[PDB]
Amino acid sequence: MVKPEEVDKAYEVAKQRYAEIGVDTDAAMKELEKVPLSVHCWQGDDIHGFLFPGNYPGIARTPDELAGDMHEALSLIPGKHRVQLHAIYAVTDKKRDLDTLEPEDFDYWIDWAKQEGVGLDFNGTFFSHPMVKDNMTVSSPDPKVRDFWIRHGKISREISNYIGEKLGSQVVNNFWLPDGFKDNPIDKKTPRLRLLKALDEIIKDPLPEKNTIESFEGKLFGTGIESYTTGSHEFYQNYAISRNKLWTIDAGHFHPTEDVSDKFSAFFPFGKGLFMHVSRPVRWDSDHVVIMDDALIRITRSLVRDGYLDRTHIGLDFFDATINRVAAWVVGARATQKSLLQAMLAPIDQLKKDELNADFTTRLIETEELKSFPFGAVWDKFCQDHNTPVGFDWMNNIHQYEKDVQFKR
Amino acid sequence: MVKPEEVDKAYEVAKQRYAEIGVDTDAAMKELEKVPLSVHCWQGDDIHGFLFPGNYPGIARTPDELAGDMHEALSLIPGKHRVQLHAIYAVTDKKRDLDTLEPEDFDYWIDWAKQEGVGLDFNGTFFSHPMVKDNMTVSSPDPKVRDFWIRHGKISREISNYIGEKLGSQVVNNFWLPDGFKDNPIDKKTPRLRLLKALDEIIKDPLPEKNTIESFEGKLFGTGIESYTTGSHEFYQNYAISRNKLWTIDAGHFHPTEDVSDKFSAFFPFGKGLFMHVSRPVRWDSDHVVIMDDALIRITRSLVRDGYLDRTHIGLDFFDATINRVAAWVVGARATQKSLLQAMLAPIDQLKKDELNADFTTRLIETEELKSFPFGAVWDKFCQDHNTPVGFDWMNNIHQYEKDVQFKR
Amino acid sequence: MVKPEEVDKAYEVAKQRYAEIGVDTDAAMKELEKVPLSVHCWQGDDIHGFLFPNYPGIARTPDELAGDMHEALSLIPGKHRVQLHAIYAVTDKKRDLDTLEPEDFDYWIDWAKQEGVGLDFNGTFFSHPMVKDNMTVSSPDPKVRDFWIRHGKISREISNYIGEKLGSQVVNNFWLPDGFKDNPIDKKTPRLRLLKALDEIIKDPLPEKNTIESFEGKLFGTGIESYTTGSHEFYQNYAISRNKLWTIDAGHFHPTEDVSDKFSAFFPFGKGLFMHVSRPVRWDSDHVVIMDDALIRITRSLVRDGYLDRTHIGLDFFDATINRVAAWVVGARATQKSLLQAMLAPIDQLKKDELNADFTTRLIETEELKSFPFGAVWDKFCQDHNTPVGFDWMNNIHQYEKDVQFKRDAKLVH
Amino acid sequence: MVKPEEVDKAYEVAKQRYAEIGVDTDAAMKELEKVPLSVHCWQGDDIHGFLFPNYPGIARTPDELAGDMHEALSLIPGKHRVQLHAIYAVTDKKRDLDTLEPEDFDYWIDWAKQEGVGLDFNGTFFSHPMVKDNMTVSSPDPKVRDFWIRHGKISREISNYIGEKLGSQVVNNFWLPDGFKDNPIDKKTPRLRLLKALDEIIKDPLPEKNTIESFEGKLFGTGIESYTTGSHEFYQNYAISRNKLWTIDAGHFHPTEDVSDKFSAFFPFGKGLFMHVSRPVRWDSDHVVIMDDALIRITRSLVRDGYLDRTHIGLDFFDATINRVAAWVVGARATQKSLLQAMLAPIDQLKKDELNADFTTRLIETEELKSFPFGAVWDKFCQDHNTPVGFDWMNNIHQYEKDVQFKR
Ligand SMILES: OC[C@H]1O[C@@H](O)[C@H](O)[C@H](O)[C@@H]1O
Ligand SMILES: OC[C@H]1O[C@@H](O)[C@H](O)[C@H](O)[C@@H]1O
Ligand SMILES: OC[C@H]1O[C@@H](O)[C@H](O)[C@H](O)[C@@H]1O
Ligand SMILES: OC[C@H]1O[C@@H](O)[C@H](O)[C@H](O)[C@@H]1O
Ligand SMILES: OC[C@H]1O[C@@H](O)[C@H](O)[C@H](O)[C@@H]1O
Ligand SMILES: OC[C@H]1O[C@@H](O)[C@H](O)[C@H](O)[C@@H]1O
Ligand SMILES: OC[C@H]1O[C@H](O)[C@H](O)[C@H](O)[C@@H]1O
Ligand SMILES: OC[C@H]1O[C@H](O)[C@H](O)[C@H](O)[C@@H]1O
Ligand SMILES: [Mn+2]
Ligand SMILES: [Mn+2]
Ligand SMILES: [Mn+2]
Ligand SMILES: [Mn+2]
Ligand SMILES: [Mn+2]
Ligand SMILES: [Mn+2]
Ligand SMILES: [Mn+2]
Ligand SMILES: [Mn+2]
Repeated sequence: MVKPEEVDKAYEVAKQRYAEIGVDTDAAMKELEKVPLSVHCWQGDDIHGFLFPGNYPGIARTPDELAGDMHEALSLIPGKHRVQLHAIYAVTDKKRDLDTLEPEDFDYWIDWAKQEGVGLDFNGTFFSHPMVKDNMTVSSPDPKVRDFWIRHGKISREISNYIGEKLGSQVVNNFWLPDGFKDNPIDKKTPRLRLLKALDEIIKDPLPEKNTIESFEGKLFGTGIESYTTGSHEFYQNYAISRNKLWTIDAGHFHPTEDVSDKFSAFFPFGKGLFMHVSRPVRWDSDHVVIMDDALIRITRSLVRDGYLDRTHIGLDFFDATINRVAAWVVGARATQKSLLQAMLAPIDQLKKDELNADFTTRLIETEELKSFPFGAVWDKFCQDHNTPVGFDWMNNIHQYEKDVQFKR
Repeated sequence: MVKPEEVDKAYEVAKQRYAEIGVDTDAAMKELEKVPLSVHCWQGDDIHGFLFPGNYPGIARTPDELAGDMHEALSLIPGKHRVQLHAIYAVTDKKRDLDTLEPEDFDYWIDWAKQEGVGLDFNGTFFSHPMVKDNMTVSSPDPKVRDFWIRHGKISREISNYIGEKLGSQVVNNFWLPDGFKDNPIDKKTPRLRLLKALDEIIKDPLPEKNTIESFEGKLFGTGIESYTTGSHEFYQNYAISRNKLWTIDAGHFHPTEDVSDKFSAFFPFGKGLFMHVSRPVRWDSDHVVIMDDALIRITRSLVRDGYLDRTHIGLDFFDATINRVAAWVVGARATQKSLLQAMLAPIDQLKKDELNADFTTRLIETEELKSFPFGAVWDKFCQDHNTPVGFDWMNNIHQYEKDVQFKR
Repeated sequence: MVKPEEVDKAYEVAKQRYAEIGVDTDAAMKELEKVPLSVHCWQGDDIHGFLFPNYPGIARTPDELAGDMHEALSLIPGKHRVQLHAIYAVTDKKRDLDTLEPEDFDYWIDWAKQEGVGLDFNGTFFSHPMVKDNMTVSSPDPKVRDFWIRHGKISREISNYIGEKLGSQVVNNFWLPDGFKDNPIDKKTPRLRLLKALDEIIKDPLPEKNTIESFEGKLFGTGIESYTTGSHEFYQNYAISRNKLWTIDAGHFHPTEDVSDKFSAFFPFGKGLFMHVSRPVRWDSDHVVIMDDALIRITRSLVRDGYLDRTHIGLDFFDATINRVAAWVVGARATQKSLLQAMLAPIDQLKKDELNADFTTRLIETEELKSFPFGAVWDKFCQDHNTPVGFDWMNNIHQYEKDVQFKRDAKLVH
Repeated sequence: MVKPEEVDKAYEVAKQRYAEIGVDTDAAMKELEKVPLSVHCWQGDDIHGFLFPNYPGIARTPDELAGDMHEALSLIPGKHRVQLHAIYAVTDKKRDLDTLEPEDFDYWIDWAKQEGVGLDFNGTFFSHPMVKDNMTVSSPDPKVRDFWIRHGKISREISNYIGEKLGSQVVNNFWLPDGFKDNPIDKKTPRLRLLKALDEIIKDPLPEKNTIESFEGKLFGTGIESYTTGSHEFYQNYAISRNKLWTIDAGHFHPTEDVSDKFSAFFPFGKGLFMHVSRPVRWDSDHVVIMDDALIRITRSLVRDGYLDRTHIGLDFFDATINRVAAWVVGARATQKSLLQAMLAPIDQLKKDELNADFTTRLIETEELKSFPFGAVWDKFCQDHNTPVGFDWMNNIHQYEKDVQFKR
């Protein structure tokens, strides 16, 4: 086990190293505790939900098991966070379909969130259903298919409004559609006009902003839908800005070499807010667990340096069933927090002045030196201050949870 | 030398092959006639211009030489086209800088365009000048630098309005800025806010759309400016939609594997018009001569299939000084025209129906068969009908122009 | 329907256009006749095989798959080959991958003989309980390695037997899924286990006239994204050092990577290639091959540099969203017309112009050739080999749909 | 200025944190000492050289360039090496690339001995009238080919001489620009011309104790985008078959390509690697090396699989927008701290966990190690080797600017 005295000693020296270069480590930690991460429920049960019943043991099979697993992960993540629901995580003994869901079907999660002390975000479920016709939903050329998914869309807003009212925290309602073509399309225009019309119909009925606002998630390509995506990043950025809604940036859904941290400063002169879905793509939209890599470092430092956190909701989105599913959440959440914290531990005001004076020598030297400053000592202090295990130690908690809970399922 | 009667005969056979699948070759050729390509003047003199005085022989060094070279290229490109000027192509014996150019400095090109029977598009020159400070111009942190380039931007609009008034054809005034950083920036927000404020000042003074409209050209990266581009594709699409201006898509300026033909149908539900700069990137923004490849085939078929040509200006943008510079124009122009014509020779209405009906088997079979239909016979007929040489034959014209003009320089 | 005399007339005009630039269309069509494509059997039944239990009409039995391949080959002009997978064994004896016998392929030998096609082979190193954590031949578990080495050796014995019976060398292609989903600690040891296992598999000598092995690398696959044990570098090195063939699958490389670049860097050192034409759409998606930059460059790089006599061309794709028989024909025809376009260029003169650094002539002529009447030569090739021209083969597909594919699911299996 | 006591206190805590997970920080630092980086001379003078006559203070003479490399090496902890180019010959004699003599490098042999560093070498096959249509050794023109083959042979004679005088093997790296701007018709013949020419260059036997050749491929370059005669495949094949070294330049591969994948596919067949660490930003841009995914993966792949003893690590970048001496130090320190972080992992235990398919433990530990106190071990290494800690070496740069660079 890490000795708390070692943490305190390392922190006192780190505090002085940072103070020497004009950085306040105590202030950086206060800034970090103001950034809630929206932990996605679907990593716990391989996106099965409850509506329509070499993988690691101990998958959650019930609301109680999934709630318990999220409680365990949150207990190992320092600070206070949020949970993202999917529509298929409805808890009810009533026979429901996606077009007949009712807000009270989420009373279970409202009660859980109040007891756990977390806010809730929402996702409509526009996949894994017989009404998905040729990979299309809201923007299907089939009117019956459109109407079914438009009803689910409107219901996602009603559920979100209800949750937001009960919780007293705004529910970000994220729309992701699979709609697209496997092979090269003739008509790229009409599907996007069908999408535009359908989305306008979904958001028409006004709901209190204090309770919910919608975000729209584009994708470049998906398995079986490689050649064309109706809901493109350009379509949704244009839609978000014109309809005054949020734009969802999923770090896994762009071109090879594409840096999503570039988009923030091109959006905020025109738009309202972002839902930043941190996700690790490995050569495709693979939904690997978020790790501390160039992409995460750039996302977190671009939000911190340019002051966009107050208008950017950070959500996790990944699905890895090859490892302990509770551990997956903690790895991704801690990777995101330590990357935000490293960005907050820079003399940003002074680095900005140096850059304004075109002192590119100083900027290169200092940014490179900061990568080996004692940021880990500040992160360890943050973990310890918030009653979470330091470094390797939380593996003990996972091993105990496996023995007592997961391996017994 | 190809025989006119044999071109006519091969056309009659192709006309019947196409008629049998519900395609009218005469109507396809009439559609191609209505698509003017904006031929860039700067390929003729390696972007030297006239304002501020190993490779293929015969570079143009004077207005008369460049005017003559463009006349020769257009004489080998069938139909009616346009020419793009840069501000540095001003023709005047007065001492000028970029912030003191006057509309009359382009009387030479107005007079030439009238005689040649072509319209003119325009480009402000925001590069190769001592006032480019650390690769920044309009969005420089230095107010003196900003104010200089804002004067040039306003002047570009005044010139463009004057040319448009004199020719009775709208001048598309294209803005490209090099502004960015070689290495990783601290502040991505402020440069883009400086750009937004400076562009708004440039376009403030009202001018009639009849004479001129501005287009905004983004870039991912350039040589010596690799890490950050102030004027991003997202920034300019947002800017164009917000300020009711045109958006410039340069085929060479996107990510590896990025398909710019995807963007049109995501723009036109929101925006006014496009300036499509066809350009061949080979692994970077290399500005190779446009050839008939996947990118050009996808750009041209996406414009004709979805009916965007009436709102899309097509310009050439490439620079290859390793080959006959006049030949470079004709290769690129002809590649673009035959690609448009091939797209126009598809049974688009029936293919759209098959696709709406999810007959993806029919769509794959027919689109693949069409690639080996006799589109060549229709292209040859188009060349001959418009008094240009067929196939290899225009090499004789290039060899004669080399002997008589280029090799004597 | 296109009229034969019209095809004949357009061909005469095309022949003259090409003759005027020093290209012989009759000779180009004779050259294309000599390039057999190895049509992959597994597109017909979604890689199910017969060993282990969306568009209509999937093949469910040997006779159904044989019929579907016959139908596809009847619409592809010229003489071709078929690739088998080990799981396409035909026997009532209970078999595992480590107990297959050469005679289990007598069904396919007899079919190939009467169809007039050669056979290529693929060992099956996937969809089996003995795939342990995505690893087979190069598993750290010696019991798993030993099982897959037994299958490897058997693939060679089967291939040797088929080659003996057909009197045509069987290319026996090895593809392993082996790798990691996430970032590995040890990249060296898996590749040493792979090297040792492959050397054991190829140890027993078999006559080259009957069979030779090819080795197929991959950059990444679904659920194995971060590390592939059998990399392109590993297998190019392995093929050259062990004097075997190297398999290049056009879908298995980096974004923007041009596999047509590899041939001329391999052939100064190596024996031969198995070129697997496949269309990747932003990942290893196994789309049907179409006439695109990649196929045009692969085919023209093989033709221009004279590599066809040392390069086996196979198809590898899997699209079950469309008529599975039509999938084969689209891909085969796209590959043939792309080869034919490359053969219809004044290659000797273009080479001389390039050696003289006349890049102007090279650019103008290569661009003009893209709109020469290559279609008229392709149509003539189709007609001469008793296959429908242009859109016409859709009639054949529609007939096969009514008669076979739209009924098949209701037909008793046997 | 950082207090040595702050470095010592942080180090003692770091040493305990690493010991608790089976990692010896003292041993990790001893391992790092054994990895010399070959510092490229051409960053100091924008690849001008002396044979054929932006931030202030460019080196313009051999003494200025030598002084600048001394200054950079004084701020990089441990013992390293310097890479020369043929155009850095120091002689009063009129030379061309085909008439250089070994003693034209006596200046650099003497400097290397005084400095206490080994020397690697690069033939110069660019920026010369005899570069014809972007081709040199593999030109279709026999006059061009023969000129560049002579330079190739001389590069080996020079390398052998330097190696004999220093008592340290000179890696002689070959990079050719040869290729086409636009799409070629014949891809085969250029590569056969290259094969024959390289075989002629390496024909005359020279002692391996003095020098060995390495061959550097490229995917594409400016004005040569469509085809590169000397491809990565061509040179890996050539190195393995002719028993020479293969040069991997981190800036010269495809978008998303991980050059750290190549080592374990090479070493079952090949002799050795020259690894050129270089940062590409969307093309072969030759940016200063920084601690990024590419550098982290390169360094940890060499450390984890035990390839350092068969892998020469060289720097290759050119950034004239910043202090050129600082450029060397940023790049060298980034490479060293990345090697050190890789050396500070419980590699033997992580390998066992991975063999047992415990991918949960592997993910958790590799992520935790990224925020272990690796910086405290790096600072101790800097201090132990008499170099400034953290931001402090900027004082040295500012003093060197004041006293030397800005006075030029
Ligand atoms: O809704 C959960 C996620 O499911 C994946 O399949 C989609 O690609 C989106 O990333 C989405 O956010
Ligand atoms: O090596 C794995 C172990 O490392 C120790 O340092 C931790 O306290 C945990 O017990 C963990 O399970
Ligand atoms: O041709 C048969 C197919 O026709 C399409 O129009 C239908 O959508 C189904 O895909 C059906 O199986
Ligand atoms: O809903 C299932 C149907 O999906 C279509 O796309 C397939 O082509 C088949 O017709 C299938 O029966
Ligand atoms: O339009 C589709 C049809 O085109 C005709 O030209 C073909 O002969 C086939 O009948 C095909 O089914
Ligand atoms: O010769 C020094 C370096 O110069 C660059 O221009 C080349 O691309 C190679 O990377 C070479 O190693
Ligand atoms: O202004 C002419 C052109 O110059 C350069 O190519 C720029 O990258 C951009 O494409 C611009 O349009
Ligand atoms: O076995 C047939 C094929 O199956 C999969 O597509 C593999 O990725 C590989 O391409 C192999 O050749
Ligand atoms: Mn997402
Ligand atoms: Mn995803
Ligand atoms: Mn442009
Ligand atoms: Mn460009
Ligand atoms: Mn394959
Ligand atoms: Mn594949
Ligand atoms: Mn290099
Ligand atoms: Mn480089």
